Amino acid sequence: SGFRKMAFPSGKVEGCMVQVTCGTTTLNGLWLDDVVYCPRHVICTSEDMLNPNYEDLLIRKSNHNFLVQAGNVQLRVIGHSMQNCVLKLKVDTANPKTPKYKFVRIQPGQTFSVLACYNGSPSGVYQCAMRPNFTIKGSFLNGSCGSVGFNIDYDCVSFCYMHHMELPTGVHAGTDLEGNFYGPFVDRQTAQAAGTDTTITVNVLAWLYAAVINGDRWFLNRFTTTLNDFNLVAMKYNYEPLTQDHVDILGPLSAQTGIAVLDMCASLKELLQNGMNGRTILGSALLEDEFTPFDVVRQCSGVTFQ
Amino acid sequence: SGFRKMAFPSGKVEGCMVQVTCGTTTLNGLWLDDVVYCPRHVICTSEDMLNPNYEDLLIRKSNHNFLVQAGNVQLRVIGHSMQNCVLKLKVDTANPKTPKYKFVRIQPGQTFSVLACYNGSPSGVYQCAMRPNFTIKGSFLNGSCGSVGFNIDYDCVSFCYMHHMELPTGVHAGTDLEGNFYGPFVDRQTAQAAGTDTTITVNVLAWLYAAVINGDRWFLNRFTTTLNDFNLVAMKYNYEPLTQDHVDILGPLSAQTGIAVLDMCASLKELLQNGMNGRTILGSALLEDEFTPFDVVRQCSGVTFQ
Ligand SMILES: *CCC(=O)N(c1cncc(Cl)c1)c1cccc(-c2cccc(Cl)c2)c1
Ligand SMILES: *CCC(=O)N(c1cncc(Cl)c1)c1cccc(-c2cccc(Cl)c2)c1
Repeated sequence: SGFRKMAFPSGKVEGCMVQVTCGTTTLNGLWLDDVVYCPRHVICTSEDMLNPNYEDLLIRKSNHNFLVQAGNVQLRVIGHSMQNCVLKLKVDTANPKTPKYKFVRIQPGQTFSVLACYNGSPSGVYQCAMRPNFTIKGSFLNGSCGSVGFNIDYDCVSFCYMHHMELPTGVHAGTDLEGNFYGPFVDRQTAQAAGTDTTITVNVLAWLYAAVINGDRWFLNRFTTTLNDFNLVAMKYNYEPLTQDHVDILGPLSAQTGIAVLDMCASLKELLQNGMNGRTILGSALLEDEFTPFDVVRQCSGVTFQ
Repeated sequence: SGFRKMAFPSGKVEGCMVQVTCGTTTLNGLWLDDVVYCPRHVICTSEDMLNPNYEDLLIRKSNHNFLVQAGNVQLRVIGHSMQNCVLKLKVDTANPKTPKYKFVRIQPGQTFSVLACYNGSPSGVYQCAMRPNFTIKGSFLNGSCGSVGFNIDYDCVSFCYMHHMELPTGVHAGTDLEGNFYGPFVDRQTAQAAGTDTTITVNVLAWLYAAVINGDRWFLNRFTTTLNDFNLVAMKYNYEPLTQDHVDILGPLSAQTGIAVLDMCASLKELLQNGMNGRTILGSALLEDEFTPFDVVRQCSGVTFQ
């Protein structure tokens, strides 16, 4: 037992991280087969980043303007192209550590692991959720651009996130690996800001089931509620609506604990209206919304990856 | 910015995990050079685990009684020996993925990353602290024995923990990699229990500095306190004493924030006596004690590992 904010093993992604340098700008790239992926604003200088025309900026570049370092070994760039907000650097060497992979775009509410890196060198790994406002509450310093987010399914890495920027509230914005931003953000220096967020209701319910599996039961109660009447309370507390599909997804967890989904909704309702009254759930004094039903089943049942 | 519970990249340890089987017992082993390390109770059956004589049990075993699986490849055991509570299985093949490593024993209060595994297959990675009572609040299911904890310093893996067992409160006990238990626990099935814990004061202070670095300042105040007078309050709230050495270790963080250590102690005093009053610090409604001063400096400054 126990319940932790658990990341996927990072090895398969570590073998893909490289350093990309263009001018005085250095950031991280992702090396898969003979292509290196990185944020396109690598080609921008300080004054370029104000209001850039990336097509003009890139045509002015040569292959030799891009230095790629894989460890202490240099990769020769033989081609380059722009795909939306990412660069694709064609290198003469295919990465022998290329795992089986996919490029997938995730939904707000879904989680992933982030391998934070600097200068192509992995620093740490942690678990994040895509917020409803399409930001992530990451941990990123200067130089972390090009760090990627991902999930692993058996042996296949599904890349879902490339880090680009920090917004003024200290949260982070980026793209999928096709270079399409998550949310209404651009790779220019404007006054863009996050905009209002909500709590991921289905994930909170998943975590309450995690707690019951792990022995926390004080918040349970005999009452029940209708889906409609729960959603009336959810809206009042800035929680997003619960759907019949969310109820279905919570089915296995319900059946394992013997607590009907709508019964857990009644408990969440009471926790929202009364607070937690000095008690804790899975070591938290707040309702936690960054574990999915998938995450709870994986951790409380024990699936591995090879 | 941002602040996450960050683990070390796990790749270097993933390449060392193997499956060890003896009879019907299967658990994880750590393969370094030509030795596989694993919990000695791998040789125990259900009835053996009651009150075992491990020396008697082991002399009854042959090399061929130990099946080691490194992926889909079998390692031939050519020797075996007991070192305290771990087994050392001599195999005919040295692990070509052996990183530079050390076997280190950590102190309560120190943190480490755990690579949870099942059947020699890594499942997830997360960050833990050695509690003052020598347990860890892990996340472990049946089959996780032999999973290891570790830190990484540039390129060298310092192994500090091998998982052995779960205690009745759902916390976890294990050994260092020389097989010496952390705390007063044994690898037999007795009524052993955790025993009373405390909060890691210096770590809470480190995290308050993390918060100030990251823009949370509401808990600051003009007052100060003496080290003695703070420790009088710490004892009352089950916090462990703060030493002059802890104050020294907090020096860099103090100097970076401009907040004297004893001034932060005054703030912690007020937070202990008044609570948090519906506010949060770094996304937490509790005082968090599982980041060290080292951890805060690493994450808020940005050190990598190669
Ligand atoms: C781009 C690399 C990077 O990691 N940057 C960064 C990311 N997270 C946190 C911090 Cl503190 C910095 C970064 C550095 C400078 C400027 C930007 C930027 C500005 C405007 C638009 C974009 Cl897409 C990026 C990012
Ligand atoms: C030993 C492998 C293992 O992982 N075990 C376990 C660990 N963490 C959590 C759980 Cl739920 C199980 C384990 C399984 C059965 C018995 C023990 C045990 C009992 C008494 C002494 C010891 Cl050293 C181990 C451990």
